[PDB]
Formats: sequence, C-alpha cells, structure tokens
Amino acid sequence: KSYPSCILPNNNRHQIFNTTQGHYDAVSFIYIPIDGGYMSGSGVVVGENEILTNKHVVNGAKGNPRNISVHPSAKNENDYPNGKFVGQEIIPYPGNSDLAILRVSPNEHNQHIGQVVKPATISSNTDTRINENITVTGYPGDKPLATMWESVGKVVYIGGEELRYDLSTVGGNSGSPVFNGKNQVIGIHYGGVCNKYNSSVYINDFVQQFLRNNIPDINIQ
Amino acid sequence: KSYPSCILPNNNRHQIFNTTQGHYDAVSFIYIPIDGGYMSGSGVVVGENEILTNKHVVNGAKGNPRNISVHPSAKNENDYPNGKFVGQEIIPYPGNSDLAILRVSPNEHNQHIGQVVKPATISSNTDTRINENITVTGYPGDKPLATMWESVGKVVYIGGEELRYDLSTVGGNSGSPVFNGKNQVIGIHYGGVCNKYNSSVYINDFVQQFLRNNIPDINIQ
Repeated sequence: KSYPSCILPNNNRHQIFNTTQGHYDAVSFIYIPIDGGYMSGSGVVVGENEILTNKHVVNGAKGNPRNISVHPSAKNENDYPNGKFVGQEIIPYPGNSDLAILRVSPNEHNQHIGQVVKPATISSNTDTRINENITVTGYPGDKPLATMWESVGKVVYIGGEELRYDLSTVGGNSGSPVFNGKNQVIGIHYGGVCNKYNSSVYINDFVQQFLRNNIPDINIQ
Repeated sequence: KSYPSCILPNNNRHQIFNTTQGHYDAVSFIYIPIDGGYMSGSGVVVGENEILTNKHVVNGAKGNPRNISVHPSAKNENDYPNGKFVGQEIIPYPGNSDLAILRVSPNEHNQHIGQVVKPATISSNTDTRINENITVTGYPGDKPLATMWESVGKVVYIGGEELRYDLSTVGGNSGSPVFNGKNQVIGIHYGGVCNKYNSSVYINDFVQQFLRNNIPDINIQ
C-alpha cells in the first residue's frame, strides 16, 4: 500500500468528459500490470513519440518499457478514444527530480501518439509565480478507473526543481501535468506532504535542457 | 500498487537476527494502518524522541502522526525487542528531498526511543565518495514482515541532495538508513530508477542544518 499524495482543504475537482478537446487530449492514463494486479498513473504527451511522467511510475515496469500501456485522452475503463501506445524506452531525468520521459511505439495502425493528440505546450516558466491559479489534471485512483479529473488551486512554493500547490490529488495522479491559465505545462505532479501541500517537478531551465536534449520537436513557449 | 525501488544485478542481502547489537538497534520498522490494510516502511533513530524516514512514508498517516507505529530494532512480526513508539509530530524537510523527521512519544513505561537504543551517528559526509562500500539496512517487503535486512553495495553517484548506489532494495525499504563502513548514516533511502540504481537523500550541509535546527542532541561526527 502507498499514499503518495494528499487530500487538502481545497478539494475542488471535476471530471473531464470531453477528454480529446483542447489541452486535455495530451493528458494520459498509464496502466502497468504488476504482481498479478496493476499499477496506474498519469502522464502527458509532449512529442511525436513521448510522454512525461514520474520515475516512480515507470518503475512499475521493472525495467521493461513494454509492460507500460499509455492511453492518451482516456475517458473511462471502457472508453479509450485513442487506444493505447506501448512503452518503448525509459529515459530518466539525470537530475534528482522524480521525472522521466517515456518513449512509446506507434500503435497498430502506425499512428504516433503525437499525431492522434496535440502534444502539450511546455511553459518557459518565466512568468510562473506563487499564488498563480493552476490546474493538475490526470487519473486519481479514488475515482473510477481511467476517468480524467481536473483539480483547481494555487501555487504556494517554487524553488529549484520543486513547485507546490494547495490543491488535492490522489494516488494515480502521479505524473499528471500541471497547467497554468494559458494551458501550458509548468510542472509534472509527483507527490506531496500530507496534509500541507502537494508537489510537482518544476520545469526549470535545467529540466528544459533535458527535454530539449531528448525530444527534438518539444514545443517550449 | 507501487514499486518504489529496484532489484539490481547486485542483490547481496542477508537478514539481521541480532537487531539490537551495534549500529543495528537504531534501524526501525514502521507500520501504518490505512484503507483497512497496512503500509510499512523503514527509518532510523537519530535523537531522544526522533527518527528519520521519507516524506512519502509518513504520508500514509494522512496527516495524523498517531497512526504511525515505530518499532526500533524489529526482528520479526512477533518479536519487537523494544516494543513500539507512537508518532507524535511530523516535521518534513523544507527542501525538495523525500525526507522527514518523525518525533515519537515515549512508550507506556515513559521510556524514550533514544534511551532504549543508541541514536545513530550522522556522518559529516566530508569523506563520502563514489565507489565507497556502503550498506542500506531496513525492512524490505519481499521478506517476512518486520524482518531486518542489510543490503551491500557501492555509491555510484553523489550530487546535491541525492546519493545513488548499485545495491538492491524492495518496497518497504523506504526510509532505510544508508551506512558507510564506519556505521555512520550518510543518507536515507527513498527510491530508485529500475533497473539502473537505487537512490537516497544525501545528508549534505543543508540537510544537516535541518537536522541541527530540529534535533538538539543530534550526533554529527
């Protein structure tokens, strides 16, 4: 058992039904069979064949990326509007943050994940500040499996590779994109300190280089 | 489900039976009831009423330290030579590392945790280097519940608040002390990247200040 992230006083969450509309389509559901059961998590499409998520999420594959299923725009357990893409290569962030790139294979129709949905825009994070209104959108495990939920709140802390917020998340949210009001990705949710705050990997200048060094078509605004 | 840390090519582990001997007595087993079941982890006694462990371990208490049971020197499920101490106050590291101090209450005999075992010695980490021989000792969840195991290996990376090693650990090891050859604590295990390495919070100068600011009798050698 585990409890990676926290229900906070601010528990303002609603389900996304039109999961392929707008910036939602790159939000991705992750499913990994392990020990006869499954682990699930979240991620975000950022390139032709790439998502971002947590190191501790891809770890569930026990070193083999082909154990990971990525469903971009998952709507529920029996509604994957874009099907699945199978993990191909795990590229951990060399720094100390809980961040990994997962490269995925094209699907059975030779479609690439970044063709069926719009890859997310990465923020340059030059305007990102404390008390900014943000959302964290992904697949919390206290809801029905593979339903997408947006959680609303504010940035309470920015420092180094860490950005913290006052909004609620639940095991399953691991790897969820953090969006600013312009729907750009400022961070990748990884955890929290209960019940004080939840935490994300802040996409600072050094993280951005890692993205640039590995994802040629990354879109940093 | 989760898989926080990794079996690596180096899987050199043995069970500690004399758990109160020497530097082993401060190694601690953590038990947290959650969602009708339980979460378990590891930690290390470092002061009269204090252990170190991970932020993501204490999170299992959902904000209430009294949900946490700490058994220093636990030997097996029916052998707690020092009984249990109940969580009293959670003090997260303000920095970005997966590190928390858990203050515990005295036991039913008014004994303090740092009186029944010798608090561990914290290394100054001025000699700690890559390729140094180390151990990580705690309660891996693939062994019988609350049995103590020492894992042997080498440091492969030191940077910022992160120290990585080539030795194997398993879910349950979260919060385990990392010992150098002088049996001083150089880090606190928190995770890994499968199957490349496992990771700990490196007790650098800034972490040491946090320890000093909160634990008056901390012993930094």
